[PDB]
Amino acid sequence: KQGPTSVAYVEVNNNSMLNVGKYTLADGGGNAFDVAVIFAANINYDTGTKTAYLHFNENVQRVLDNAVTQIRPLQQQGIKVLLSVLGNHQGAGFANFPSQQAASAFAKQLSDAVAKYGLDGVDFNDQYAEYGNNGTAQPNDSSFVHLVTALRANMPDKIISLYNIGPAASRLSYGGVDVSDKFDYAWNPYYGTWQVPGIALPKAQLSPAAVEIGRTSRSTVADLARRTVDEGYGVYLTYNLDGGDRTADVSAFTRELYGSEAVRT
Repeated sequence: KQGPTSVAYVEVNNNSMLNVGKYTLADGGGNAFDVAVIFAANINYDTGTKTAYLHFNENVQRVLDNAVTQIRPLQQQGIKVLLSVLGNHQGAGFANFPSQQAASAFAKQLSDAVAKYGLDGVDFNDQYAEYGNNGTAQPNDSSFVHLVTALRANMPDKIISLYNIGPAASRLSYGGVDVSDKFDYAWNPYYGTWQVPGIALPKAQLSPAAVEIGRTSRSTVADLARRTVDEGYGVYLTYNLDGGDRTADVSAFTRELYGSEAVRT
């Protein structure tokens, strides 16, 4: 098929990753979803060592431990799988590292995770960090740049994206480096709306539309998908695909982006 790249966030905790691959286009043209994102790992803080670390809840860990059965089937059919990282009420956040060296240590935990679990990239979602907690600093200018710069250096052939939200999103330049061009995609964080991300990426790699499967209206889902193509954008963010028969929500958007309706297994 041909059109904008559609993404699906899956809440590992309650929902199967495997559900993304159950949707294909009726025109015999391909997966309805191109990117699948594991929601989500976290940025935690160790107050004794004053060091943030990449935290995985047991349920997210389990998906990763069983990557062979839970993630491999999607990559087999061509769906790229990213791991998303969210703040976790612990002060430490992406725009919070006190030194290049500290951000790069977290960058390393990120690259190594993608490497070990054979993922295709990382996604940054700067929400719920609660900067200030645990004696942490408020957002600084350099922090996010350091982290992205280093992660990008770590995995040059992998995907790095972000939700256009939180402190980090407005802190993309520090020193001679603007890290916008190191991201593959950027998306609107408000499901049910159209908000063009104000970051320096081609329209082909920006998703102004963000929808929640099962919460967003099917007319809104159709409308944001029609507007994505009409405005010349190349990404369509979808969120919270579950295990129920969602063929119509999916067709609602596939017919606008791809000119085809979708069929689920």
